[PDB]
Amino acid sequence: MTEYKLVVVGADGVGKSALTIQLIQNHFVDEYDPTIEDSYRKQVVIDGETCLLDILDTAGQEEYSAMRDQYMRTGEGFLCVFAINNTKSFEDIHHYREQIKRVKDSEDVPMVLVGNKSDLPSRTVDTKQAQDLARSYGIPFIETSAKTRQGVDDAFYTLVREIRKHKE
Ligand SMILES: CCN(c1nc(OC[C@@]23CCCN2C[C@H](F)C3)nc2c(F)c(-c3ccc(F)c4sc(N)c(C#N)c34)c(C(F)(F)F)cc12)[C@H]1CCN(C(=O)OC)C1
Ligand SMILES: Nc1nc2c(ncn2[C@@H]2O[C@H](COP(=O)(O)OP(=O)(O)NP(=O)(O)O)[C@@H](O)[C@H]2O)c(=O)[nH]1
Ligand SMILES: [Mg+2]
Ligand SMILES: [Mg+2]
Repeated sequence: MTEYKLVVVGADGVGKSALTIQLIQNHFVDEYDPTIEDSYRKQVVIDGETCLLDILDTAGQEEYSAMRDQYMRTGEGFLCVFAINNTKSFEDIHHYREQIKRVKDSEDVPMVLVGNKSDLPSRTVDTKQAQDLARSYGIPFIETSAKTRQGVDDAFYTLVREIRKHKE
């Protein structure tokens, strides 16, 4: 069965775990879920083909050891997540993309820009800002709510379709 190794990255508190848990377990994150780094797995059907998603929900310390670089190099595609009410999380996106490009030694890595928490009303990053940044990188922008499930499948499946083609 075809396996896709997806990696979810972004600032503290943006909803990396919530997006992953919603995709895999069909509900929202809570006070009992893992806050150490962990991986999830689920067999799904995308465009009529069965495949297995292996999702790395990142956590822990920021560090640039050879081991950490090499480990991240193994991810096949990245969701770069910010929260639409957290401008600093959005301004950090360039940092995550820079590290992905550095370890993959390539500008052509499957990636999706995810603006999470779209259910909130108090938005401080507007859609045009996020679209502009996504267009500057040549990556899709998908607005999500891990709480209501809006956009969640589209975000992960878009990343899969990018990897699937990139492998062909
Ligand atoms: C989980 C750890 N984490 C991470 N924080 C940061 O930066 C946090 C901020 C705020 C402080 C100063 N620093 C710089 C900037 F200002 C933003 N960068 C991270 C990062 F670049 C990666 C990464 C991604 C893709 C890759 F190819 C590689 S390769 C490699 N060696 C990586 C590393 N490390 C890495 C990862 C990883 F690996 F999990 F995906 C996690 C990162 C937490 C630390 C506390 N955090 C926070 O938001 O505090 C406010 C977030
Ligand atoms: N309103 C709203 N809150 C969300 C959403 N996703 C996550 N949150 C909230 O944001 C906080 C962090 O969510 P979590 O998924 O743990 O974020 P994380 O990016 O995994 N944080 P960490 O880097 O510490 O592991 C929690 O209070 C959670 O309820 C969302 O779509 N909508
Ligand atoms: Mg945290
Ligand atoms: Mg988390």
